[PDB]
Amino acid sequence: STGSATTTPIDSLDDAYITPVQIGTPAQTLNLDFDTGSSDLWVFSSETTASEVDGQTIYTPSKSTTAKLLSGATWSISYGDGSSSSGDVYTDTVSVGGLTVTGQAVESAKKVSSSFTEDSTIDGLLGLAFSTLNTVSPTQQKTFFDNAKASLDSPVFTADLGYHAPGTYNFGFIDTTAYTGSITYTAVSTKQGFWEWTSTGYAVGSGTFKSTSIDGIADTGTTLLYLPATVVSAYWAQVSGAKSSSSVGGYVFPCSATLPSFTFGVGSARIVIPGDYIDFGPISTGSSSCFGGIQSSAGIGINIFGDVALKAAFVVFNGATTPTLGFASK
Repeated sequence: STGSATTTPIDSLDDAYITPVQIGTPAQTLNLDFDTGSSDLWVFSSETTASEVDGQTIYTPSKSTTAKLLSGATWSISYGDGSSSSGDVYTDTVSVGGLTVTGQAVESAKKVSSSFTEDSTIDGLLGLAFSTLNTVSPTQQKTFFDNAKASLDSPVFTADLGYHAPGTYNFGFIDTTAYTGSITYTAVSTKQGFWEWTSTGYAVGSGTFKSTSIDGIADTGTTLLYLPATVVSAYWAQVSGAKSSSSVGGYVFPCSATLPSFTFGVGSARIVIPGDYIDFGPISTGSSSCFGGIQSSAGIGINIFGDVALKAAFVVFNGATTPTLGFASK
């Protein structure tokens, strides 16, 4: 089997991407944030505290003939941005882009933090990291990809995120029309539950490539590119007037600037992030100070190849017995 679904930016900045997902019988379609940095599929639901729902579409398990309470199971998750959610668990039929999993754990939110409430466009998350990170207790549950894997034509999914435009998540096949040149594959460590890999270096603009190992995670659920302070300083030093602002919470730059590209290495291959991808617009409405798309990972504890980086590439998440990651230009 295979699946193919379009993923759409939630706003004009590509803060996140939503992908329609069919849950239950008859189908209830919710727009979920596919997140390769976590491993829970959770939804706003009929059980979510009413004051914490503000415009989201909810899953109502009582209206699904295939929903079954997973008795005794609870979940609770905290994300890198400080947001969180928790609740109980049902199993139900879940389909993405024509690919159907029966008996998928669907984690029903009883509580969500303010960041989720305030984002009317995201109806929940669909985790695509390794199932070892799943938070269901006392019986850990598998991700949608893990459940689908044996039935897929090939044990892979691909992320093809757009810049200010829709893109695609495919399951079970590599669309050879979706990228240019060849795909370069690189080793993955699953030791922390992430799609963790090591970039071979970077360049700023038309500058020379610096060969240096940068361990980080491929994370579709993080907006920006978070890299070591040395790398980030070298980037922003090429933008007149850019500075790190503790009050704003990262590097800012004059909105009048033209940003340089940023290149990252994948083995001997190179992925180029155009300068425009690094512009996250005015810090506040009407400001002439703009927020940068490359930020320091210092104090996160991990480097994160978030959407800013991933949307510059066609990315293969290879879930073979020894997982790997592939990157192509597009």
